[PDB]
Amino acid sequence: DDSEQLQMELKELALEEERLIQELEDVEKNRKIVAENLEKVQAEAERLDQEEAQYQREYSEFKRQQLELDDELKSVENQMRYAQTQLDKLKLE
Amino acid sequence: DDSEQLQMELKELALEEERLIQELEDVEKNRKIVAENLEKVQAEAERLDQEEAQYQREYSEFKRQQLELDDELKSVENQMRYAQTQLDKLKLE
Repeated sequence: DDSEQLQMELKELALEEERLIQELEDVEKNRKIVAENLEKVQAEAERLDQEEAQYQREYSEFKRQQLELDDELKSVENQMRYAQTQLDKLKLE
Repeated sequence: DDSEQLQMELKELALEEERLIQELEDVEKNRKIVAENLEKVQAEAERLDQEEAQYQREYSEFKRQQLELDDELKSVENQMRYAQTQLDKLKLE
C-alpha cells in the first residue's frame, strides 16, 4: 500500500507544482507590466519637471520686468511733475 | 520759448507714460497666465508622484510574491524528489 500512497502523492504534488508554476508566470507578467508603467511615469515626471522649470523662469523674469517698468514709470511721472511745475510758474509769471 | 519747450516735453512724456503703462499691463497679464500654468503643472506633478508611488508598491509586492512562490515551488520539488526516491526503492524491492 506504500507504493500506491506514494503514487497518489506524486500526482497531487504534480498538480500543485503546475499551479505554482502558473502563478509564478502570472506574477512575472504583471511585474513586467508594472515596471513598464513605472518607466513611463518616471519619464513623464522628468518632462513635467522641465516644464515647471521653464514656467518658473518665465514667472521670475516677468516679476523682474515689473520692477524695472515700475521704476521707469516712476521716473517719467517725476519728470512730468517737474515740467508741469516749471510751466505753471512761467504761466503765472 | 521756455514754455513751448516744456509743453512739448509734457506731450512727449505723456506718450512715454502711456507706452510704459501698456507694457506693465501686458506683463501683468502674462504673469497671471504663467502663474496659472505653474499651478496646473504642480498639481499634475503631485498626481504623478502618487501614481508612481502606487506602481512602486505594486512592483515591490510582486517581487515579494516571486520570492514566496519560488520557496513554495522548491518545497514541492523536494517533496516530489523524495516521494519518487521512495517509490523507486519500493519498485526495485
